[PDB]
Amino acid sequence: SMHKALTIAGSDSSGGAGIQADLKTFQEKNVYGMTALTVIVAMDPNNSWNHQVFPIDTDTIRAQLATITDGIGVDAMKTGMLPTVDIIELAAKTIKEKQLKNVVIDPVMYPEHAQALREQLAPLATVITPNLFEASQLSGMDELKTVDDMIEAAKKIHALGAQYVVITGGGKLKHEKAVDVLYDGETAEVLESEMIDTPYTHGAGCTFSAAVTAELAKGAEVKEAIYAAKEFITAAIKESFPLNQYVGPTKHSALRLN
Amino acid sequence: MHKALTIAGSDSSGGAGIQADLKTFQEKNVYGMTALTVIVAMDPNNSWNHQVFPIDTDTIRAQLATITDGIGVDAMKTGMLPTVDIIELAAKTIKEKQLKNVVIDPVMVCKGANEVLYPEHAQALREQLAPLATVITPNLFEASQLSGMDELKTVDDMIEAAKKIHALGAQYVVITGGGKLKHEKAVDVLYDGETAEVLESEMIDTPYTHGAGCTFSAAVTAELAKGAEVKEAIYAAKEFITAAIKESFPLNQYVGPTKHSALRLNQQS
Ligand SMILES: Nc1ncnc2c1ncn2[C@@H]1O[C@H](COP(=O)(O)OP(=O)(O)O)[C@@H](O)[C@H]1O
Ligand SMILES: Nc1ncnc2c1ncn2[C@@H]1O[C@H](COP(=O)(O)OP(=O)(O)O)[C@@H](O)[C@H]1O
Repeated sequence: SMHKALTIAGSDSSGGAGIQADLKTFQEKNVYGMTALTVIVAMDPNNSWNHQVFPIDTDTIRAQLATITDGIGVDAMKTGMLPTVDIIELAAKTIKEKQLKNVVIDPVMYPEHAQALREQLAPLATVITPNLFEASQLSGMDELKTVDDMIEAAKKIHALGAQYVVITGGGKLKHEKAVDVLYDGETAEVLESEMIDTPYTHGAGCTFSAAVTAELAKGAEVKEAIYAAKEFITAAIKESFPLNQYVGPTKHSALRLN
Repeated sequence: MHKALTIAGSDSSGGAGIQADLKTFQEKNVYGMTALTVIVAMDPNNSWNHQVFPIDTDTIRAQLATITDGIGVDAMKTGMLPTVDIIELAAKTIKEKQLKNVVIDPVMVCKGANEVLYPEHAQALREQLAPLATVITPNLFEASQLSGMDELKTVDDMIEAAKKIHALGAQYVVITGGGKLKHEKAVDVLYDGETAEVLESEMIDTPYTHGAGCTFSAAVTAELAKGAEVKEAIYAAKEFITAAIKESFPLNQYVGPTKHSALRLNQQS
């Protein structure tokens, strides 16, 4: 009695982003989650939280994918941190060959890395969910500063072959509200939620894309799912908190408890 | 949020290890963090054969550093620690960082008949990790390995194993029996220093109990992290997998996990 989702992403030792975010989000929305781990990330506690990154062998990634895609099926799927061009290639190759449905590509950002994302993974996306930095990279334009900027980036990145584009803006956008831009082939919609005044938004992007994936896995319409996911991080950011002086994750259980 | 650490392995099929642990932690509103020790896959064209990919001791150390030094935890469990070095690292971490509410799930590696083919692994579990446990949660196989006795067949066997393994230094022992015990009910044995209690639940007639033991120990851990008494937590955890097994289901022809969301949705919470 469960719908299933795959996340091809990284481990976040601190527990608010990557695999952890993804599994936490999946679980909150009653979707049976499975992970293909691509890197292990740690933050050094005596070195001002310095990211230490431990990449996982391509073969190991293949093995996990084998069992998840060939041996079980998935109703939806997302990519998070794919740290290497080979891994982007493996992910893209898996998606085509296994003909995976409801592909939510979160283009977590080397030149050829950005380019592989653009040239191999983007065209395969049902939904693609860049933030302002990621959006301007994929579209090849300058720093996005206005809601108009986001809109022409959305069109530009949609032109790569992604079905739907969500450009995430929120806290990093100068604006009265927390705004994202949703674009089908046709028209741009501006999604709005309350701005939460908080620096505690670690793993928000991973949680948003996770929340889209989960919703897509349960059979929702793409736009329906994106709205639902917008509802989810808003609640999860509103109840966000600090872990230590470097990092404050979102509260995935927030929608459920309120 | 209350916080819990799991020092355990990744299950690609999503019902056991890290996945079970996180899923359980989340259901019970405990902020989960993982120190990954192995990646395990199952070969789809080779009858679901376990492919195991161990993680470098240094990488494990680094994850532990950030979890234990950089954030704290309210409780903690160990799952699959595939290597003596990894048992030693886990034990060393527990001591040095003075971790509280230590739930040790003594997952054994090289199973065979009723013996472990990696003797010193089992021994390190016995001599180094067991004494550190607030709760230790062996199943029938694991229990007889720790206690040095023969295959457990009866509730009496479980009781003397519990006494034997409590003698290692674990504060509380739960011997898990459930589906693998010939019995009318799904029974586990809880033992403090003093008296043995027989925990009972409905037996669910189902082969879909993959990751049950991981889920049980995660549930204890989560409940401990929220401030519960040890026995209180064990009862709550007993309630949790009962529900999760009752609503269990198949993924394919080889494996059926428990439904972690069951208690939330499938019995009055
Ligand atoms: N302060 C905030 N208040 C409310 N919502 C926010 C806030 N910051 C970000 N969001 C929302 O959370 C989601 C995460 O997007 P974003 O932060 O751009 O990605 P990332 O977290 O990877 O940087 C977006 O839907 C965004 O609108
Ligand atoms: N068929 C079943 N019906 C009800 N409870 C069960 C069943 N099988 C196992 N359990 C319970 O699930 C929990 C997991 O224990 P066990 O299956 O022994 O661990 P493991 O998964 O490590 O083998 C225990 O509390 C046990 O009593």
